[PDB]
Amino acid sequence: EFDNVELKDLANVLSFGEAKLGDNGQKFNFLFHTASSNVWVPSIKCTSESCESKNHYDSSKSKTYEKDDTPVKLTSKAGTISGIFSKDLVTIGKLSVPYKFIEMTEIVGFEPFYSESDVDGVFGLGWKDLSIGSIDPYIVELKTQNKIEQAVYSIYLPPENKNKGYLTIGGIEERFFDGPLNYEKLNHDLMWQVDLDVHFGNVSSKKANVILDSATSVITVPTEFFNQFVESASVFKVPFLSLYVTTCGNTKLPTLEYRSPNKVYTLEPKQYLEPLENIFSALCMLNIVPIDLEKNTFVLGDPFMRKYFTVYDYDNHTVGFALAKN
Amino acid sequence: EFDNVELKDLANVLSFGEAKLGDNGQKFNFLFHTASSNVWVPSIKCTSESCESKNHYDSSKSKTYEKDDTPVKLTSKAGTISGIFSKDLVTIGKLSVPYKFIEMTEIVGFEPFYSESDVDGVFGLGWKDLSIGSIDPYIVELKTQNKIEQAVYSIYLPPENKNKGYLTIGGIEERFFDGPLNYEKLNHDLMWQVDLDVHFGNVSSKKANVILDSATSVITVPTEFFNQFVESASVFKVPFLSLYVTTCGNTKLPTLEYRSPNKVYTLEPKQYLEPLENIFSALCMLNIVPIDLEKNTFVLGDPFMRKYFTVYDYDNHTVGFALAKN
Ligand SMILES: Cc1cccc(C)c1OCC(=O)N[C@@H](Cc1ccccc1)[C@H](O)C(=O)N1CSC(C)(C)[C@H]1C(=O)N[C@H]1c2ccccc2C[C@H]1O
Ligand SMILES: Cc1cccc(C)c1OCC(=O)N[C@@H](Cc1ccccc1)[C@H](O)C(=O)N1CSC(C)(C)[C@H]1C(=O)N[C@H]1c2ccccc2C[C@H]1O
Repeated sequence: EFDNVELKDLANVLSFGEAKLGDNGQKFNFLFHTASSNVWVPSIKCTSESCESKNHYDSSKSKTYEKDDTPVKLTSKAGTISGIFSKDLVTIGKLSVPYKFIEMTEIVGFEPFYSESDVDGVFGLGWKDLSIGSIDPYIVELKTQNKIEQAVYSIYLPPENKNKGYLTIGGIEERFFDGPLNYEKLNHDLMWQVDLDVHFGNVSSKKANVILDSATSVITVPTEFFNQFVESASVFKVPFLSLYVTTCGNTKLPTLEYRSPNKVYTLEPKQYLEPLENIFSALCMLNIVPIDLEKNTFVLGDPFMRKYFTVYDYDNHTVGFALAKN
Repeated sequence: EFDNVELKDLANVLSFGEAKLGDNGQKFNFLFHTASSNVWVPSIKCTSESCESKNHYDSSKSKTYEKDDTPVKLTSKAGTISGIFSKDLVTIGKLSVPYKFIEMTEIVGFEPFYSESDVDGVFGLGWKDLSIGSIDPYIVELKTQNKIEQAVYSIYLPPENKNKGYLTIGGIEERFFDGPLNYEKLNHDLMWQVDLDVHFGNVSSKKANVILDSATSVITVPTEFFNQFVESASVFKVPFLSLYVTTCGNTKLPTLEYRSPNKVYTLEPKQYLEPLENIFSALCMLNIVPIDLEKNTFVLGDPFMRKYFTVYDYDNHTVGFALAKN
């Protein structure tokens, strides 16, 4: 069949899994991130309080380590992180190829996400042009090395939450989905991003840049677009910190439509609302958030990926969509 | 009368206010923090993305600047921040005295709190032994310079939320409170901290170290203590991110008792629960959080300070409590 990796759930984002580095197979907990293109791991030299309880990579204990040592210093407001490049075996299931990754020397910030969960680093699965160092993506490298037949991968997330998810490499596994598998052309080879027309209420946006992101637990929508949606949709702002809140059985809330020239992709209130209560419960949390990334940009996260099984095809520069089984 | 400063509300913590540095009176938004003992401000040399939209301090533009230049580098997992000491005029209302503060050269992390709100830095109002540099507290310096009669200050927070609060320096303003003003001995001259016996349900902790902290929007309780409290109190854990949730009219939840050898300080469910709904609302958010600071340590934040007007007396090493008016 095809190679798997169980996706474990953490802060309501379902895309953490295990991969292994080195000839001695050091394990690491990773965020598999379709919206970035490098793999990051804590080095043994990392003297940051944050690295202290994570897994480290020791180049001196793997026979297949190749020195690189190009420095890197990624810095946002959120935190700073710096280290060096190394080449070694990177392994998922039966799949192994020398890959260049970043040994993290110093990491500050990204709290509390980082130190509190048990993720060690992130494993990007985006496009070459989005990487530091301009490095062919792992799956693409797997293909070049005649280890898999197609540079393709899929993410399955269970319609019924509680369960585990799967990242599959090198083929489409028929068991995960129902009906036909629709493809859409990428508008850029950066992130996995596609042109769609998006209608919410009577509020709509044509030729929107919509991005598939596993690291997101939520549905993203431009600020202007979100305000129109909520205004006269009987959704209520309240909080200490955002939300927002509505009735679970609210027959006012619309279906979310993402239309391509072939197929329309829909999200029912049932799939973008979250139960707040255990005693009750008529009361629900709206999984749609106002976020401005880039002129006209929507993010599809877990809520969407939990309905739709998604196929990421490096060979054809397309994204596949199907209704998820189980 | 006595010198004021309006407390502005930000992320449901009500203790942001304005003070001025230099002879040219450069304004800054400050977190007035009773649990720390330095004043921090963004320098003009700060090249961090985070400083970009804050107010800066320019020593070259104030006639009363005195060079110091002792370096500082405070570093947690949360973020890193580094700068140098300067002496200049620090002004709140009619009150002005040369004070040593920290010009921040570099600041990474503390996201998203910092860059998203409009606070520039923090103005500590704790005890000497808690500072970097071992520097007499601002109000204590104000006294030494014969600018105020007692090194004392008070924090008033409106019972009814929406309104503004006040930090008052050098006297007790009778209008803010009702009834008698009770004093408690500090157990240490570090933070404003006091020995009390704390009873929640039948769950209780004797000779607890309880800390007054304005920067906290919440009531803090040791983990073991919190678990006992919630177990069989019909409070429910649910979330993406904590909470917890209960009925607003829940006649099970106990009164919170903080007893000293003279006076018992109480918190009713009404004062430690927060409405989640606007349509409805029977449904409430519990403002008490499990946090382990130090063996037997409780934090009293806004929910408590909104009932009790609090006096901070440097001269007598005491904390005053009274039922807040208005
Ligand atoms: C943390 C880290 C460790 C090792 C190595 C790297 C590169 C790391 O990333 C630092 C960084 O610059 N991350 C970028 C994303 C990025 C990574 C790599 C290259 C380019 C960009 C961004 O600032 C960021 O944190 N984002 C962007 S969107 C997002 C809200 C999903 C979030 C995220 O990653 N995670 C979210 C999440 C996921 C699960 C649970 C909770 C949360 C909260 C939130 O933080
Ligand atoms: C932020 C900053 C800017 C400039 C300069 C300085 C010194 C700054 O302080 C960073 C720091 O080391 N803060 C220390 C306190 C401190 C300050 C100075 C010297 C020594 C210790 C502490 O660990 C801390 O962040 N705490 C203690 S408990 C807490 C969770 C309330 C939190 C806090 O402050 N704020 C919370 C809050 C409040 C409102 C809204 C959101 C949030 C999230 C959370 O961060």
